[PDB]
Amino acid sequence: EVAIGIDLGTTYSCVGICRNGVVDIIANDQGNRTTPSYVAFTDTERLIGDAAKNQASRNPENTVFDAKRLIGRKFSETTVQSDMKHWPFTVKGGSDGKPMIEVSYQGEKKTFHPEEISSMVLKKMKEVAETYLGKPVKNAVITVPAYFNDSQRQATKDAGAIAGLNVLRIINEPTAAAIAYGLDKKGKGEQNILIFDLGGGTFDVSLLTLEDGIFEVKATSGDTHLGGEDFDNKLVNFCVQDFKKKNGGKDVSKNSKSLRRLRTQCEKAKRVLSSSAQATIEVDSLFDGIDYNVNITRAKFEELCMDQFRNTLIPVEKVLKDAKMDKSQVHEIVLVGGSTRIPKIQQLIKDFFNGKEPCKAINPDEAVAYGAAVQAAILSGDQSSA
Ligand SMILES: Nc1ncnc2c1ncn2[C@@H]1O[C@H](COP(=O)(O)OP(N)(=O)O)[C@@H](O)[C@H]1O
Ligand SMILES: [Cl-]
Ligand SMILES: [Cl-]
Repeated sequence: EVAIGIDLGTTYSCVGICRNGVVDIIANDQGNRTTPSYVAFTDTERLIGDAAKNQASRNPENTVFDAKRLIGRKFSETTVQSDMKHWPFTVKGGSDGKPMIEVSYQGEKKTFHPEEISSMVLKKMKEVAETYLGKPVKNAVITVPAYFNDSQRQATKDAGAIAGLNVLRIINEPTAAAIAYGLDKKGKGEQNILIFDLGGGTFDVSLLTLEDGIFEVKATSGDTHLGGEDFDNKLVNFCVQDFKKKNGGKDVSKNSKSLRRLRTQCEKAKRVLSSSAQATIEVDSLFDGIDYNVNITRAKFEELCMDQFRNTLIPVEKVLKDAKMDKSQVHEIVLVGGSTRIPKIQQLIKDFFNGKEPCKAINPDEAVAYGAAVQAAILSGDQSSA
């Protein structure tokens, strides 16, 4: 009977439930409404979510993330060759051509397929919902990017089955975000919807059309390597150079642990800058026992990221061109992904659409799970959201 909606994200995952026409996004054990898509293996335990992300800098080799970049892919694919430079964990090709993620767990070498790693994240989201409901959950709707091919969709479904979920349906992330805002119901005539999704690792722009409760993905574009982690890297690179000028040319980038600790504080300051004009980046005993401290204004962060922020409009122009439509024909602009909280990004999109206010009432990192939860309730026979 009970069906949940799960956004299985590249960096963060989110679970929601739609009951009595309303959607609850469920907080995990730490009170977090989203959970890192991380799995770590130690000498004693298997950690998932917050606990896995929290010890990533201390156990880089055995902390797995980005399994969504590998799911349903052949190891020989050029995207795997390119992405693997970003991973401290080992990935090798099996005899069937499938990627095998290699870690040490309890002093033993273990290998996992990407869908096994994703099944552990899905199982954690299932348990987050179960703790909240006080009852077992079997049914789920899971979302995937619109560009996911048959192999990536099937492997995501398999990850659900391994997690103990009966996958009612795999639906597109941009469509789930549009469903969250009731744009399928409120719009009787044709509606052109632009989904602007900027997360932690990827940027997806999708142009949808909705005529008579039916959504069609007309055009998609974006950048699979543009997200919040790239804005954090702009702050990291600046701090590395700032440390050099302060401490006689000493180079923090030569120590990978120093970089990881600096990156963690850079991402925190970045979040603060979405609601304050300034933030402090502080790392005690960063490199060579030297303490590091710097103040970053929102203007300086905007300057370091200026080109990356402005270039988010290029895939917007591309989808409009592919769909053969003018920006004036877009009825709604939906902001999805945690990076859409950046004020400069919101301003750039608004100005591009000639002052049109984007739909951002739903927490942008929750809108996909929210829509998946609505769809899961509908597929279970509950018409209360409609
Ligand atoms: N307040 C905030 N301002 C700027 N960036 C923010 C933010 N809150 C979250 N983020 C960013 O959102 C990214 C994760 O977005 P999310 O939509 O949850 O993840 P995902 N798996 O879909 O990529 C991270 O880079 C994080 O720093
Ligand atoms: Cl339900
Ligand atoms: Cl409840």
